[PDB]
Parts: sequence; C-alpha cells; structure tokens
Amino acid sequence: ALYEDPPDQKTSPSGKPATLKICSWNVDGLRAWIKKKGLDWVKEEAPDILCLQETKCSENKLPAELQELPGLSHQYWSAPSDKEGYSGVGLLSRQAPLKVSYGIGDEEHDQEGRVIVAEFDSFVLVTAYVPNAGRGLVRLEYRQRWDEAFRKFLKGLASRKPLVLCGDLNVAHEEIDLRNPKGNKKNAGFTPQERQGFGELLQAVPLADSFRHLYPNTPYAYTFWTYMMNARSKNVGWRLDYFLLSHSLLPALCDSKIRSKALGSDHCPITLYLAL
DNA sequence: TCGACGGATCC
DNA sequence: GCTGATGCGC
DNA sequence: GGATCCGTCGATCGCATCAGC
Ligand SMILES: [Mn+2]
Ligand SMILES: [Mn+2]
Repeated sequence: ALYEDPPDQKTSPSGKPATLKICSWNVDGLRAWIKKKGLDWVKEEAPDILCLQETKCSENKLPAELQELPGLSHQYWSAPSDKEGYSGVGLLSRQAPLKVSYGIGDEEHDQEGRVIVAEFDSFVLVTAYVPNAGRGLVRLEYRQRWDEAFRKFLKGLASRKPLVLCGDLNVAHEEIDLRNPKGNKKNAGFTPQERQGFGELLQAVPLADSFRHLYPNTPYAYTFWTYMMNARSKNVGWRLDYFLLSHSLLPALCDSKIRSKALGSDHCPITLYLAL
C-alpha cells in the first residue's frame, strides 16, 4: 500500500525546539537531478545541512547552480580516484564545519568517493554511500569487508563525539523495510549477510535507527524504488536511506522524516530534526 | 520487478 | 557534437 | 494428464561513461 509520512515534529522529548535540520538524498546523478528540479525542492526544504550520495560528477563538471546557493555555501565533495561518472558524495552546510575529511582511513575502502566526515561543535556528521552488493551478488564479499571496516571506524569516531550517520546504507534492515522481502533474500540489499552487518553496526558502535526508533511498527515506508516496472507508483520499494544516531543524541531527536513526494531520483530524500 | 519459463508434486 | 555500445544499480 | 505451486532466469528504466570520428 501507499504511504504518507506524518507531520514534522519539531520539539524534542523534553520540548526543546529543533535547532538543526539535516537532509540526505541519493540524487543518482547530480546533473540529471538538478535538471529534474532537485535544487528547487532543496531550497523549499531549507535544510541546514544537505548530504548527497551517488553524485556521478567530477569536481570540474559541478553545475553552476550549486554556487548560487547561499543557504548551503560551505560545500565539500568526494569523487572516486580513478572511476568517472560513478559513486561520489557531497556535503553542503550553512555554517562551516570545524573540520572535514574524506574516507574512513583505510586505503582499500577510500578509493570510490563514498564518505565525508564533517565535525561540528556538538557532534560529528558522517554521510556515506555504502557499496552495493551488486547484481548476482558479485560484490558481496567486498561489502562484508567494507561493513566491518566501516563499523570499526564509526565505533572509534563515536567514542570521541556524538555521531550522526546518514546516507544510503544499501541494506533494508528488516522485512518491514521493503515491499517484497520473500522474493529478495538472495538479492543485493537484503542478503542475510547485509542484514547482519547493519545489526552489528547498530550494536557495536552503538547507533540507533532514528526512523525505526520513532515508528517501530510502520510498514510501507521506503526511500528507494527501482525505475523499472513503475515501482514507485505502486510503492514497491526499499528503505535504504537512514539517519543513525549515537544513543546520547536520542533525547535530541525531534523527528526522522521520509519525503516521499520529492521527485528527481530513484531515491526520495530523508530529513532529520535535532534539538542541540 | 516482473513474467515466463522450467520441473516438480497434488487432486 | 554525435552515434552506438557498455557499466552500474535494488 | 490437467491444474496450481516453486525455484531460476531474462528484459524493463535511467544515468553516465567510453570508443570512434
Ligand atoms: Mn543509482
Ligand atoms: Mn513462486
């Protein structure tokens, strides 16, 4: 069945108003997404921080519209080191971060422009585009290696500051997180190995699934739909895009949204409200 | 994701 | 710039 | 031996590249 995201809750569990609004979006081709009016949607949402995944766009080719964007003037981009039109992430912020870094510190895993770490006053933001296990599961062996290194990196990071992790984590954690769980247990994104990695990420860092924490029993809430077979119009999709939080920030959590109606990609954007 | 193939296996 | 083919992806 | 089931196994959509010129 179709899904309607509930209204934005903008106070914390103690009624402190939301001070920080982060939006994350796998744009699936940055240039195409801008031509499909993505930035119009971003300007109306007016986030304080905007994280993009799968930009498929070198730093030379970044369209001009992105400079004329003064609510998000501090902009950071990572592209693969030797693979054009593939992967890529960016982070755009209203306020400059204290410190920005690329990758996780493991050469093996830092060649495909997938991770930006931005340290602010009260917390660290990681945005990530996790490697897809691939058709026929060709990259499943590599993904489990990625998962373990990524988990260890985030565990280290969260021991020093509160952590927000957002982005396309390329796994649907539980059967409620996709429309066709039965038909997809040997497919990328829903293998038992990918579901276990997510579980161990939640437990080992530790982190909480912001959206599932607030709506633990809400089905049909998805962030991705394949372009094929008109899946989006039937809401035959997957929840692949997350905000994961240090438990300490759970009392700062106001809401975790899914903007199902914003068009322009095969993912919709997700939006996080925090009281900091 | 879907339909079309199989090759089972029951009524 | 243009065609046609390939890589990638839930 | 005619009908439903049940595991593969191809053809879709969309973006961006590449090879050639
Ligand atoms: Mn994509
Ligand atoms: Mn079946």
